[PDB]
Amino acid sequence: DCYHGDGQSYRGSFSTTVTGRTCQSWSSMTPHWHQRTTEYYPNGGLTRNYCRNPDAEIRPWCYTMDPSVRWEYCNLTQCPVME
Repeated sequence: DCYHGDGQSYRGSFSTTVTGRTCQSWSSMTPHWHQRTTEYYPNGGLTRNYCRNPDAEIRPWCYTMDPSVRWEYCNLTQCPVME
């Protein structure tokens, strides 16, 4: 799977970080409390624990299930140019 540009439009199901950690559910406040929820980002597609870029980051990211690592970029690369 892959994303385009900075990934704001990414709506795939990838959920693993660049270090192999699993993404935290956007509706959960554990292990990390945050405000990136569907209520505050109704158009961000914050579903399950899927990698997303609801803000203005460089690529899709997610809070992680490791209490010691709050958030990380996901292990996704940009889609190649359509030939």
